[PDB]
Amino acid sequence: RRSLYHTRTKDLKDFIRVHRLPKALAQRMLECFQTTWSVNNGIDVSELLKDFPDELRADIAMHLNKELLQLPLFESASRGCLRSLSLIIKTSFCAPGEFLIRQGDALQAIYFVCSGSMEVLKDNTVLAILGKGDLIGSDSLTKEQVIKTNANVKALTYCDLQYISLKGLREVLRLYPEYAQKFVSEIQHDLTYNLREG
Amino acid sequence: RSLYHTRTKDLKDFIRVHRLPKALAQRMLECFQTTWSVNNGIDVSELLKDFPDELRADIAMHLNKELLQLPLFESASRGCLRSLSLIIKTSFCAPGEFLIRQGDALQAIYFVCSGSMEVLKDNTVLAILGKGDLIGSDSLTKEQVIKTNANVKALTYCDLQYISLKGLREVLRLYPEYAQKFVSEIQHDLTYNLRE
Repeated sequence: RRSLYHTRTKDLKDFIRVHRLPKALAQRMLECFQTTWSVNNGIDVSELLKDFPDELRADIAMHLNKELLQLPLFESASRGCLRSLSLIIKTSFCAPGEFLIRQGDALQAIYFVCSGSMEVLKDNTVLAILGKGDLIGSDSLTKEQVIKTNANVKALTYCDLQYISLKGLREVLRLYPEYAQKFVSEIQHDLTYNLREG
Repeated sequence: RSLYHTRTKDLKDFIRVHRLPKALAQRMLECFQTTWSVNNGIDVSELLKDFPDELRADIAMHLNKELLQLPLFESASRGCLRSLSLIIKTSFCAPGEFLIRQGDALQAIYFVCSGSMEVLKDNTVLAILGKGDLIGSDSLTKEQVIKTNANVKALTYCDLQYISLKGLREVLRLYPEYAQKFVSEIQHDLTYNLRE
């Protein structure tokens, strides 16, 4: 599958190559890239299926069984709500020591671990170990504006993640207000770690 | 690069990994082409957002974006031109490819670096565009969505520069005094106004 880090790296190299940037400058950029990278800040926000007709979108949704959406959190969502959600779910490989989230960043998505392990790190202290089936996010997803993260989350091994952007998620909930009220009341039962400052 | 080719690969990648059957994949590929436009597929990530200022300045002072040579930007300060230059994206557009489909929400402003395009409404040519032309709308800083009043199609291979309205708006909030001239000056440089 795709990896955001690798996609973002190639795109960074393209940009250096198309503009004939000088070696030293390029070097500065590649090491600053890997020094400042997080999946959270580099998520894929495109939506390939948005303009497709409802019937063709339904037909696609039927072939998806996204692990993220299997959580108890979604038990009460209508079929129309689950289909929409399943069509905006993304995935990404993550490398050991690669930051999923950097403390103080604005949360851009909720993430689901399909495989691999990760550590929560606040300051220089490990707060938790995350693994297959764990949901990472925040409890106040539907306000909304900015949610400032209270810890770093770093892959410990090679990880396979799924996720939904807060933007896409909020757009969907707005079309299913009834489910949204339950979502607020239910997400915390399934939330393994909550990044909301405080 | 080509957004069209990039997005095509993405669609096919998505089809392969979920092992969708042939007939469905075909309906999806045909639907993609039927509704494709550059405007709807634009890259909206910022590669250099989290880089430090010294680095960002150094990268920017190596760029000379044609879009920014327009009279419209004559009174912009260096920091503002540097910021915009860092979020300028390029895409190639092939002959017969739509830059804009009529009715779509405008996602960016577009500058033709090379090539020529036609503006089409009800199969009628409203305008022919070429090098140096600027395509967009006038009420750019308003938060509301802009519906395009026309189709815009490449006649030859085009090389386009663009800035998302989101990025543009963010840069303009940081330079309120220039944003005011932008808003009044863009008219003189807007070759085709897509606003309803």
